[PDB]
Amino acid sequence: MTLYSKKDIVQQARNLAKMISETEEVDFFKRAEAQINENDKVSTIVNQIKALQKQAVNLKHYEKHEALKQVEAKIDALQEELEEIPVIQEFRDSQMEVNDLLQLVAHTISNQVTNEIITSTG
Amino acid sequence: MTLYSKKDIVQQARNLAKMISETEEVDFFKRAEAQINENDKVSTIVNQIKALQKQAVNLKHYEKHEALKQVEAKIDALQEELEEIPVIQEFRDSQMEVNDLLQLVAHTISNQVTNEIITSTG
Ligand SMILES: [Cl-]
Ligand SMILES: [Cl-]
Repeated sequence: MTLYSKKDIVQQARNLAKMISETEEVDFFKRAEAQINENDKVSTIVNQIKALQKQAVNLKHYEKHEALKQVEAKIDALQEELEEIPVIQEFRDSQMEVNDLLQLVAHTISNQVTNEIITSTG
Repeated sequence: MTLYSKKDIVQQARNLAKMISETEEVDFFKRAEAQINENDKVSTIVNQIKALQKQAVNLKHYEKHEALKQVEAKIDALQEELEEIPVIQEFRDSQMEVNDLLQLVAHTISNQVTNEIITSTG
């Protein structure tokens, strides 16, 4: 008889989220994230970036656009460097596993809902 | 002890999908879709569009690009007309309710997974 309400759907979505939080994928992400916070080269580059971001806000505000563009290029060069660090590559692989899982859930749900609608139209 | 596997997550995602299929939102979509298939003006416009789409493939293949562009404009004019029909507006409102529900589920899951990761980093 009774149709599920949106509160019922959302409550079960929070149950699914808690199960996703207890996966090897989210486990690997948590472990990969803890390693980046213990890497000296990561520390150095993030701190250079943060100092530059500080100069960038100043330069934007005084309309020193040429100097701003040099600062933004240097931020882009440091961001590129960060991505080459193997603890950062491992963290990116772990982020991709979590995002791939959420995407598989959404697609699974979307496809099955669409399927059940199509079969109902007869 | 044991972490959920991706099969476990996906099986529960299919359980969530079946609950979404038994909502007032999906109920309204199914009822709104059945009405469009019983509307004479919808029938007439969809059949004009389909005939034009047939001419369009021909004209594209012979590289009659000027005539193709007239045919594509007429398809666009008929598509606009379809959207003004109140059974089509009702169907669009119902499609938006279903899509809004799936989006609320994905965001609910995404936010809660992110939240639980942030709280774990301490
Ligand atoms: Cl399917
Ligand atoms: Cl939150």
